[PDB]
Amino acid sequence: HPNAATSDVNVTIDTFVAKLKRRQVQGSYAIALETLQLLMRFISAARWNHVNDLIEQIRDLGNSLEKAHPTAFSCGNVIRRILAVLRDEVEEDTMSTTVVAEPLISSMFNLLQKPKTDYRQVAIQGIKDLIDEIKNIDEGIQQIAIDLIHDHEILLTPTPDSKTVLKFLITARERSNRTFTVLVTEGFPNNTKNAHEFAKKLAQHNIETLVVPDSAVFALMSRVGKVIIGTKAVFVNGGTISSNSGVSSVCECAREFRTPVFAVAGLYKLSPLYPFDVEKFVEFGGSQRILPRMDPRKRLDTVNQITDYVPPENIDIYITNVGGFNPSFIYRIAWDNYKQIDVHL
Amino acid sequence: HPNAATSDVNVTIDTFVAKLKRRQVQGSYAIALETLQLLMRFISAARWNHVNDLIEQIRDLGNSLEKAHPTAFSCGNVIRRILAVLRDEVEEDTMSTTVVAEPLISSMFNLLQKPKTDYRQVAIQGIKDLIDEIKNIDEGIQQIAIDLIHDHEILLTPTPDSKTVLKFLITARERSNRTFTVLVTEGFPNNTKNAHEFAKKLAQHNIETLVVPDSAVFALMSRVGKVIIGTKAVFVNGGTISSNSGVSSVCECAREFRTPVFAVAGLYKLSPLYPFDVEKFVEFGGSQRILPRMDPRKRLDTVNQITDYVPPENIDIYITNVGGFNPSFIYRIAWDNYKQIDVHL
Repeated sequence: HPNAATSDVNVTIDTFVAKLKRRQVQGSYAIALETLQLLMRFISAARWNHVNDLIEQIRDLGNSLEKAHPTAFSCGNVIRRILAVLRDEVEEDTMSTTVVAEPLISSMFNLLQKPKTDYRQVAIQGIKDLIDEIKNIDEGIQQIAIDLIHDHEILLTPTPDSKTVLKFLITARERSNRTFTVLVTEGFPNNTKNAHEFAKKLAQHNIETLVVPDSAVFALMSRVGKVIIGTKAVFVNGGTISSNSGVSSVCECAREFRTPVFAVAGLYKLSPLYPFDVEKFVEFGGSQRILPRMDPRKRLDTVNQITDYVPPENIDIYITNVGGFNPSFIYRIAWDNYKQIDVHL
Repeated sequence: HPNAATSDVNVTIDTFVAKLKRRQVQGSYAIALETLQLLMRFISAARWNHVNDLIEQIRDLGNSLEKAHPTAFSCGNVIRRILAVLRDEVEEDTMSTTVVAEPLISSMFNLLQKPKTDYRQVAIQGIKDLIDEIKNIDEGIQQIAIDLIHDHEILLTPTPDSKTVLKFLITARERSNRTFTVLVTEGFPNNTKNAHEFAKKLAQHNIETLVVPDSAVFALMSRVGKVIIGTKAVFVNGGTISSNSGVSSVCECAREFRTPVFAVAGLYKLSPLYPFDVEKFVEFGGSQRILPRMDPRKRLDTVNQITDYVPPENIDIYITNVGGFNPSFIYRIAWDNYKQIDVHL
């Protein structure tokens, strides 16, 4: 469905679109929040009574948003989650309206073989619940995460940008008995300032900080104990897209030297879409913040990328609010929140 | 060739044989010394008249010695070295007697194409030189050896039976600026007491000592920095015979984790003969030490071995008195000490 009725009924959709396209909005969490707000707006003002049609409309809306920005996934994910929440409720309702037990939580053969209420209030509650979840992830992570960090171990931290990862680190550091040394990679094109900020924050807490160039991975890796990455998007097979610059090579190095690789993950950040090719999913970066002047650029060709995709062969741990999970197992987790039908919208 | 010619001229051969058989002589160095002494005795007493015949006799004697004891490699090696020493002198002499171009020190095409003096004194001197070489090995290692180990690094030590390895460790430990943690694997049926002794020595030296059982190698492997072998005999392609029990598995583990594997022995232990079979050269221990009783132990056939063989693929460094060498290079060193015809006797 095109934007014809969805302009005067709900106002800020255009603004959201603008934020998405021209990068006015910063941080995936913020984007998610915005999406939630939009959904709430859609719910409160508009009236439907018919449910399947509404669901279809919602799906269409999600799809359009996805098509608008091919590298922002959190927005999509949240919508998908909401749809999933709706669907189960709808299914429950149908059974009451009309008036079989499964071996596990879900059946396989049921896809092939033929199978006024306070619903609005429930829907409203759902959004609130989602918001709450988004707010408090660290409270669920803390009692699972601080179990594996030991004394006299050096920790390498690629991609330092997220407010969650920092918080996690700080919680660990609060326990002064647990000794750890932090190596911080700069990240040439985009991460630099952020990395510096992170370092400053560490200093403020009184944690031992070491500033690392992007080339110096091989020389330190023999001394590196555990590697913790702050990812933006999590996928089906295990692989992740991390928040810009120098992740793949580092992972490869880790694999070579046999190093345990931790990752800060989220259930709303987890995506049920599969990454088949490196050519499509990887977002490339600007040459403006590399070399000034454009007359030498006539012959020379600068190659640079923002967000970097990782193969599932390297990472081993995914610390969430529920717990730590294997990359060769995270699909199950996704399925416990998302459906196979709601993948291709 | 029998011992019909040598009865009143040389008698000590029998004694040497006795020492070999019932293990009255202990430590390869001692064996080497004995061999040297025997050679000296042979030289001082016997008559020659001819040189080629004498050489042949020497070869025969060597063969006999080998037949008497195969696990005594040092004995063989020393003899070979002596032969090589003789040979060059003989070659030199021939050139004067008769009265040549070469790209390097030795040529391959010289084998394909058709080619009284005071040599006794030279031969005597050779023995002395060999003795001198045997005397000090550690002094020619320590200048290279105390350059590899660094601060806050962890060492793992299989085979503490060798006298050289301990000395090497001690020399490293002497330095006030250098600090390292030592993990020691025991070796149950052959190395236990020796291992304990080593540990005690380490304690005395005032270093942080960690006594580790043979099962607890895997758990500490994430912290292991370097691997050192207490080998007894070196060979052509790189493979080495180690001084009894608990070496192979550890080496394999190191290879798996890509941990650097060092080896310290010496060039007198180095042999120009190939270890084609593990079963032929490696000798087995005793069943009595493992388990008591005899009548039920007829049913319980126990397998236990003294010496251990490690493939050249795992080991990378062979630091000797001359300098640091590789398994891909050590063959040339052997050639520089033992001649082409002297390999087969």
